[PDB]
Amino acid sequence: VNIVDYSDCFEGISGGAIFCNTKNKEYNIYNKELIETRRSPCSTFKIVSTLIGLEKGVINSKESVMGYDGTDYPNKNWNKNLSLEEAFKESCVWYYKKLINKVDAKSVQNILDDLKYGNCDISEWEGDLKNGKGHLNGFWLESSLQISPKEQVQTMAKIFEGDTNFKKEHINILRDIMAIDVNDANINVYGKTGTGFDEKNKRVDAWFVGMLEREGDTYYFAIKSDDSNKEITGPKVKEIAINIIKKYYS
Ligand SMILES: *C(=O)N1C[C@H](NOS(=O)(=O)O)CC[C@H]1C(N)=O
Repeated sequence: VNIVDYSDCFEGISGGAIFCNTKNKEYNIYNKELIETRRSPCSTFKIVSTLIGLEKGVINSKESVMGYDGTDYPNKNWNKNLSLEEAFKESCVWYYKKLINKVDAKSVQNILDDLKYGNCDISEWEGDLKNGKGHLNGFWLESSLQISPKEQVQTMAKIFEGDTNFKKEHINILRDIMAIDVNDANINVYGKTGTGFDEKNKRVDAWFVGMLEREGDTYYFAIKSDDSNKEITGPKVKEIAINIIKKYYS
């Protein structure tokens, strides 16, 4: 366990980072207090909800659809019968809400318990209805479910090292749709962003969670901001993460 200083990559934004290589148990931690603090996963939960949907047969492949009903949305790309791969990349809320509402709560509870997914608290299934967004809400979006960045990395590692009961076929689908292009062919990066605002504490929850493969070694990582500036989003934290990866993990 090495405590490290990634502050220059954060360019003044409050946050922390954790990178873990489970082969040689090398844990690299920037801002330990934050890395151990549980927060809503927001859209990073789509990593797990994709696997839940595949395991339960709600979806079956990166092509699978959820029966778009014509509802109007401001994001152009939500207004179509999009595939799993597209819904993941566009973070399409209606697709993932419809997916998860086909699964019984006991099944979700037991999968989260098996994964040790933070507090595993799905008590507020409907989500944070006081924000007015109605059915665009759920337990994983600034609501009952909370997970720390360290726990995110532990979950990512358990999934992608083959240590869960999820089918290998399904984990490979998730790998495919999480892959990102960082304009460096010598590292394979995979991940997912998330963005929320913590009304109680007046701070963002901005995430980039995933893994890095670099010639033999694999690092599971979570980058998290808790800045008070509402301009700090998941995509901004992904930029910070990529800067860290290129500086220290190339
Ligand atoms: C998930 O965090 N969300 C869904 C969507 N994607 O956000 S992301 O670009 O950070 O991945 C919009 C924000 C958020 C939400 N409001 O539900």
